[PDB]
Amino acid sequence: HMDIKDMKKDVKLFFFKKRIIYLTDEINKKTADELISQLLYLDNINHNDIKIYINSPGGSINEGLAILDIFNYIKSDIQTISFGLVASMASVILASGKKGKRKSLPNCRIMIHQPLGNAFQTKEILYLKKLLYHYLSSFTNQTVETIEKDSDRDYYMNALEAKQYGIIDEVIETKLPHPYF
Amino acid sequence: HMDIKDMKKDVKLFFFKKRIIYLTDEINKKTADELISQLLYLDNINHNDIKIYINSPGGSINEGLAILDIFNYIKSDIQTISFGLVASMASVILASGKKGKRKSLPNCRIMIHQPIQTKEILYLKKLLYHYLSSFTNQTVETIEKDSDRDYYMNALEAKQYGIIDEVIETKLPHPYFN
Amino acid sequence: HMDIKDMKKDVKLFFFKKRIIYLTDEINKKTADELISQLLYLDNINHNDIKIYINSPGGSINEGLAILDIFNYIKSDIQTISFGLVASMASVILASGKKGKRKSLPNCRIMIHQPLGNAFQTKEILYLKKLLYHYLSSFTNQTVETIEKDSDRDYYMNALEAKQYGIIDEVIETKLPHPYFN
Amino acid sequence: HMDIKDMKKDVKLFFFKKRIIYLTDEINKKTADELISQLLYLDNINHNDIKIYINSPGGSINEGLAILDIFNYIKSDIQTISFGLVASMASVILASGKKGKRKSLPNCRIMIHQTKEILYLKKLLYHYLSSFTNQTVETIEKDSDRDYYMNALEAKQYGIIDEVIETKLPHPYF
Amino acid sequence: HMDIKDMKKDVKLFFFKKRIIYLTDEINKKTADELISQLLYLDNINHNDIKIYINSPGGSINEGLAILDIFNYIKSDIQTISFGLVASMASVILASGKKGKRKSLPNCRIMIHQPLGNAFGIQTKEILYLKKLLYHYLSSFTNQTVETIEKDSDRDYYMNALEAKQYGIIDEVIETKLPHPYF
Amino acid sequence: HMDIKDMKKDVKLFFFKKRIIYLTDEINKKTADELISQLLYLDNINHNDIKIYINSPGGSINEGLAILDIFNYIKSDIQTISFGLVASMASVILASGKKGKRKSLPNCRIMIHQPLGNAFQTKEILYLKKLLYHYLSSFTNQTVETIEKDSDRDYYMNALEAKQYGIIDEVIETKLPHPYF
Amino acid sequence: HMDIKDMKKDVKLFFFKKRIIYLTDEINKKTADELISQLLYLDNINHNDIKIYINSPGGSINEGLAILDIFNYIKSDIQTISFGLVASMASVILASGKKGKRKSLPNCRIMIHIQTKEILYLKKLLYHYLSSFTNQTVETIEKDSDRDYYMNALEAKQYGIIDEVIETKLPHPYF
Amino acid sequence: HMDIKDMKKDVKLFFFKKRIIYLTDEINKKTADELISQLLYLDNINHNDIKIYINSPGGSINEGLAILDIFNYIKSDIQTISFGLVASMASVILASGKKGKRKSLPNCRIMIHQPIQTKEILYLKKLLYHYLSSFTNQTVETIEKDSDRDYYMNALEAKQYGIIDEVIETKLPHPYFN
Amino acid sequence: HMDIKDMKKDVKLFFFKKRIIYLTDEINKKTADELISQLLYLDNINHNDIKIYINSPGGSINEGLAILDIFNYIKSDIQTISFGLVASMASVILASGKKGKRKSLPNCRIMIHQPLGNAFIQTKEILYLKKLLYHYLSSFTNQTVETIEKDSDRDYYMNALEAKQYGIIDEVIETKLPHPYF
Amino acid sequence: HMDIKDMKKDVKLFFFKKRIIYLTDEINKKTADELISQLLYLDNINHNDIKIYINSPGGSINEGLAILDIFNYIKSDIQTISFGLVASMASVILASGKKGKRKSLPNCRIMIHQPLGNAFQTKEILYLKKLLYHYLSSFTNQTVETIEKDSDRDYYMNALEAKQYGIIDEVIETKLPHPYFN
Amino acid sequence: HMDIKDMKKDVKLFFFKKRIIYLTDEINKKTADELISQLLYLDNINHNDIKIYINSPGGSINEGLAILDIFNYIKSDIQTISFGLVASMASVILASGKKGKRKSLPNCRIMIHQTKEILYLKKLLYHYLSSFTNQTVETIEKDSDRDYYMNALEAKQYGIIDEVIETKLPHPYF
Repeated sequence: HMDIKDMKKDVKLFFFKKRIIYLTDEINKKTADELISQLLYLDNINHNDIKIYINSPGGSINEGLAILDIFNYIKSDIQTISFGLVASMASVILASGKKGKRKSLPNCRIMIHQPLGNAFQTKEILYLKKLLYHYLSSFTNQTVETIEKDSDRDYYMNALEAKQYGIIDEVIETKLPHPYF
Repeated sequence: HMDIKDMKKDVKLFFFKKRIIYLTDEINKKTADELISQLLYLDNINHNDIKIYINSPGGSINEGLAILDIFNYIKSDIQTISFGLVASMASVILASGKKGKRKSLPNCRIMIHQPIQTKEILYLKKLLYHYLSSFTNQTVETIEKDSDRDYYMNALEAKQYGIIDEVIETKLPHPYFN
Repeated sequence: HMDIKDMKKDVKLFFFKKRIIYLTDEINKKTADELISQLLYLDNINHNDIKIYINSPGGSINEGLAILDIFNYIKSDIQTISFGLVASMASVILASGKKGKRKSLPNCRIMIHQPLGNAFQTKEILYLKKLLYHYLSSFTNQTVETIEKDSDRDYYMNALEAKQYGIIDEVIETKLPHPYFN
Repeated sequence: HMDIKDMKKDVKLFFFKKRIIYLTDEINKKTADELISQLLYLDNINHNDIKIYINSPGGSINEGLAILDIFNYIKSDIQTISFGLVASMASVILASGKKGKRKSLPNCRIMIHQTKEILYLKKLLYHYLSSFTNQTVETIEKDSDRDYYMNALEAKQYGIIDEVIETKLPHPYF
Repeated sequence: HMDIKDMKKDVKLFFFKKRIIYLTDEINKKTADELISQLLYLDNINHNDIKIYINSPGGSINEGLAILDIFNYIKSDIQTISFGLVASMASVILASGKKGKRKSLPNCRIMIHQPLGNAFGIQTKEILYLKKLLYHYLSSFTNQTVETIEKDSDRDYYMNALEAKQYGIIDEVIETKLPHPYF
Repeated sequence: HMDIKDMKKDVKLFFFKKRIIYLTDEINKKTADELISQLLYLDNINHNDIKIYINSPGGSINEGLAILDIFNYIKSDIQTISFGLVASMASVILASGKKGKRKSLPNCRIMIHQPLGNAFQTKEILYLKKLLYHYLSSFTNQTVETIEKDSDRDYYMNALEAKQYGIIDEVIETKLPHPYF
Repeated sequence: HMDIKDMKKDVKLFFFKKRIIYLTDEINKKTADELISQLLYLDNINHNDIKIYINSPGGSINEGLAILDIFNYIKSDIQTISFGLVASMASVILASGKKGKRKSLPNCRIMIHIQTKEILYLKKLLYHYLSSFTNQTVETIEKDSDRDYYMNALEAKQYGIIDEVIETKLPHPYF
Repeated sequence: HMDIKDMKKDVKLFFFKKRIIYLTDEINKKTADELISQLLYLDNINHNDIKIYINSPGGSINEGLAILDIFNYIKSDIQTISFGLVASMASVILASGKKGKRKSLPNCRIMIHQPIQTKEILYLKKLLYHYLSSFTNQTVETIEKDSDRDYYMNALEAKQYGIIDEVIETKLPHPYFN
Repeated sequence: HMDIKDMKKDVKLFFFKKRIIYLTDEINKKTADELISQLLYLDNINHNDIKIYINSPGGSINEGLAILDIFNYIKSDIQTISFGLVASMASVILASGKKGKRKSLPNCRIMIHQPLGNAFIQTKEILYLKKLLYHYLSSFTNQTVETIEKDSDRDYYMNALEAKQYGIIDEVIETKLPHPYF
Repeated sequence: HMDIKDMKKDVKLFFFKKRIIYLTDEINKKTADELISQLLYLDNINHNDIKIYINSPGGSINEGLAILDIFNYIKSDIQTISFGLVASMASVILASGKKGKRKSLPNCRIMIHQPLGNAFQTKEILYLKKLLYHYLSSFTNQTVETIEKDSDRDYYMNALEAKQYGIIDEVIETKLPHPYFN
Repeated sequence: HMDIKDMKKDVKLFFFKKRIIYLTDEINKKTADELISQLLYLDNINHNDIKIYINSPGGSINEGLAILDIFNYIKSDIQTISFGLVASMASVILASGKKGKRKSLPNCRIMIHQTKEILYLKKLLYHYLSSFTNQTVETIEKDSDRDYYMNALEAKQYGIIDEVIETKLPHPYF
């Protein structure tokens, strides 16, 4: 069978019912609101693992830290899997997945900086970036100086580099080998 | 049971039925009107606690005070829980929650600073300070002073300030809290 | 029992079936038409009291006066409760509720003038404002001279001042006292 | 029982099934077409009275005359009731209602007001208003050129309506 | 019996099921396509008379001539009734109704020219060709000569119901409870 | 001779130096400002008559009354001559010319109402119109009721009707007779 | 010699000092005001003839009549010469020229074709003037004014709009 | 002599040289900057009286006060003459003219009513009332009261109010004055 | 000696005083008016040959015919020289030049149709003008009306040489650079 | 003697030749460039005092600091006089005038913060603000902590408060006393 | 005597005649063309030093290299002086000034920062900056990727300028 009346909304619903969520879009008020509702909704059903595919350029750091709070508030473990492009807050969210369950497909590009811009209060923007660096630091074991330096120079990592960095635990093996691994 | 057909509207509906509302947008005519209708509706069902998640930059003082009135017009207690960013009118609403049931997530950022006859805009601001004053046990002088200096507080600072009663514990410690 | 499939339309419908309407938007062609349809529909069901929550800056005096006509045309008595901000025709509609049944929440700000502007023919605009003052006069017992004077100076009233003015019968007391009341 | 699953569309439908229509919009191609369909539809169910609440600033004269043609094409009597503002073409339609069944709420305000074609239609429009009100074509012409609003009572005395619906609220000027 | 669920779609649907169609929009690609679909659909059910109310300023002559082709392609006869304003191809369609079954309400204004403009959309020679052809078809429907038709069109000639009948566009003017001041 | 370097500005200057001004445009702040400066400038040279051709739809009543004040403040007499279309404040200005010196070309259309609109404070708009009616009343000998009624009905007058009304003193005779005179 | 500084402003100025004006624009408030200024100015210098080339689609009827008055108010004769395209109010101005001195070039195209009661009054008035300028009946003027009719230079002469068709080194295919 | 080449710029220049300036536009950064420069320039030439024709709806309070300062910084006296419409900041400037030399044409309409940190907007308004108060000899209370009720005065009323010293006589009597 | 004050206006003025004009822009009201005033001005100085460089896509046919009228009105002969792109009315103007004095540069492109669009809508009038433009070109090139029209309908582009053989120009100006197809 | 042909440009020029400049516009690329050109030009003529009237909300701190550099680079001493409103870099430029020569008209409003917004790279914006505070600190004798605190709360000062703050040396007394001064 | 009849255009002209130019705008087609004409013009009068005040955010690399080509085509020495902000292409131009004659005001902020073509130009640009500063192409590459501003003194130590013009105002961080 395949009880589906819609080819978009019903497909996402199918995965949602299997505890699989997609964070494949810019992080903003609306996006973080939907994701938070969903996480809370699922954690209410049971405390089994939740899988979140991540392909986002990031966005608002405030919204990301809100998502990060919910991530660590619910009981269910969260395994993160990235693909496409992941940046800033999206990378920190990727890195906060349950240790050992943070993965990434081969061609994913991962970066610390924000490709959408520092804009989504001068001192507040800095405080949030510094804070973001601290969380990434605790998730990757890298020092804050390193994280900051790498963010300032717009450092782009491949899946393997992200793993060596400490952002993910393993690079998912595919039928297609990566030319530089 | 998993009686969900839509993944956005239906999820919110599910929480609404469990007396949980999300005030995660700007406060204006439309938004205030939806919340009050929802509050009055929930209070008509029964008088159990109503939970309100707050993530808002603020908005209309007039609409904010209308929400404040409805908060205190209904029988059910309202527990406020902030996350993300809460400012101006949204902070007062967070603080106006049931004493002892006002909470906040670790990384939330809370700001007082606020700012159409001129005489009215000031009367409303002075009135806001008084309410925030009785909610936090801070003098009106202090409130006004802190409101003029665009300053963000972390969750713990907001608690010490009297805006919330406790910081929700998380599996992730805050680098600046304990 | 929560038999709702929507969080907006259905909530308003739930209240509509309990004879409760929300006049919480600018008074214009579209809103006046909807409110009038609703009042006539409810008065067709039965003639029990109808409650109308009001939070509006007003708008078009013509449409406002049309609502006033339907208001006084139906058999059902009307209870008016204001919150937020109420002005111009909204205030008049508020003041037209059944005597003893006109209420207001503590923080409501009430005014006679039009905050959205006198622009929803000069002589006709004047004619409607003067007529509005007359109706408010008969609802509050204030003289038309007073009403107009207060309107021209953009006078804002708190709930208690509105009661003393004669616009409402009482200020609903809540769990939160007002800094300048009693 | 209030079996309406909507507060805007369903309320209008409830009245439509009770032969009640609302003409509270500018008179244009779309609204004329809609109204005409509705009138023709009701007249096809039976020929009982049809009530039309009017509150419109007017609009297309051509589309107004079509509505006028349909008013007098159906067998059902049409009773017009105005509230709010009624002007130009909308006033003629209010006036064209079944004699003796044209009413208005107390605070309603009523106003009467290619190149050779635009004038031909105005002239013709004056004649219709004339027969509806018993005022001479000259008086209509004159009163329409000076943009002037009438109150409900004045509209009755003019011959546009037959009666002013009384309400619990007396009009200060009547 | 009023089993209607809306005051717009369902009302038109109720008339459609009764072989009644409305041509109250401009004649363009979209509206011509719908009308044609509807005509072909009805004629597929049975071949009884199809009634079409017309209140249109016309539009595209190509789309107009297309509707005309469909008109004479189907077996069902078509009685046309005009009201409001009818022009160009709309007038021609009105005139192509079953002889003896072409009507018009009293206040309708009928003209030959295009009030929306001939550039409705410039291929000059083709525009002229489509108009001359339009004139010929109208000529064969009203018995007027192509010369008269063209002259009248070029001078933005507006006719009243009666003048339209005398011209040969409609067969009769429907009597109404309200007599026309100039009839 | 004909010392002219420009075919627009220099032509107006030529007339200005002969005490001839043109009020052939909408009456607004800028327009009234230029006209007032000019009148004051000329009255400073000498007190000989000033001729003002008027072809204006009017505009701001406030600005018109300002012009009207200056008109009656300078010592020089002002003869007004209209052509084209003259309305509202433009008509009042036309009518305030020195009695016996107010003229109009044959095809000029004259009206009291405003073809540009009452907009250029409800009670203030009425006060200004009422005031305008009073000035026109004193310039034409017509009553204020008449003026107001004629303004309300958008009354358009021909040159001869304007003279009978009392707005102008004479219709300038041209080589072309008017079909209705 | 040639003392012109630029090929636009100064060329028109040169012709202007020779009492030659170009009315090759649309007729509106600004255009009429300028033309009226220029006519009054030229007539103030002396009263010799003033030549006006016309190539205009027309425009405001009020401003057109204002020009008409100024035409008959000044003492100088005005010989109108059309070319390109002349329509409506511009055609009336063309025909309003001094009888016998109204001309047109070979290929010029000529065509006769805000309260309601006013716009009507102005058209009627326009017909009467055009009528007395062409000796055509008021009915004819109106009839032709409704059928968007274009006339060649010769037809305009026969109609009474112009007095003669300027001859040129190039014969007209239909003349 | 008639040394005029332009009919707009040159006419104003002629009056400027005769110490006559036209403040017939809105009061803003650009306008205030032109007037002050002009005033300082005229005062540098000599100290004879400077005449200023005023027809303005008002504008920036900050720029208005800057003009008020320059008015009182220069040695030359400034006589203000209003015509058309004068409101808000423009009325204060008219009233700030040299006592005894403040005039107005018959049909001029004068309005007090005025109305970007909120606290500042009020400080400026209160300050304006004081200045207008000393210029008119009206109490600050009266000024503020009349400013709240959008009310236009005629030339004579403005004189009785203390804004101007006299109404310029004209060959045309005002239907409501004598 | 070069006593110029600017590289644009004065350079054109220099040529103007030498009876040389540039018709290097779209033909419209403004352009026709300027060219016409210039032709009349030069013809007023004397009757010597007037040279006109042409590089225009054409434009309004009316304005073009007006220019053509002035061309044959003035007494001075006019020699046309084209370069770049010449189309529609611009081409006819090129062909109307003094027989034997119509020249063109090698790389010039010439067409009869309108590249800017036949819509510089009175249909019959537009067709009357197009047809009226053909005869004139016909008389200028000896080509028949059918040929001119046929070639105009198929947006036909000619090179300098083909233009001469067509009868639009008398000779192709020789240059230090030979054309790859001549 | 009034040898002026213009009422704007020439008035400013008359003052420029008397070593008086007007910094009365938002501080941006264009205005800073012009002011800098002017200062260098004047200091090239001679080294007498230069007077600068200031009425500006400030703008770009980079450009403002550039003006500050040129200010202190030239030999000529600079007298600064403020009126209207002065903020951010404008205030600093005001405070940088020759000690004892920094004046202000009575009604001037002076502030440290940027009324046009901190938006003329985060760390660089912070770096420039901190640097601005330092310069103002050395010009007023206030501590950098104080300056920043006052800036963060959008502190507005009247002329007298500005003098006591150390931004100006004296409040010019005019014919009109200030309601809250002495 | 101050014989300037304008306060903006004439002031610039006065300096131009004293061989002083201002490059205080974005580097684009128009500004490059203007500057190049000015440089070529001055070099044609004589070959004395030409001073160029620089305060620009940068711009077109192609137009920057053209200016660079012209800098080294003329015989006159070009002394560069920066103030305000100097970035990217504008920094290279500042650096390309005559060795020993490149200066900067105390508060100046200096920053170094088709598809295959855009990269080819950046690489080439790094080499030029390298020879001008004595920093290896690697250091330029690295320092340009991390968007970082230098103060006047740091710019000198980097090799972009030769000296920091001293003023009556000391810099708090020097």
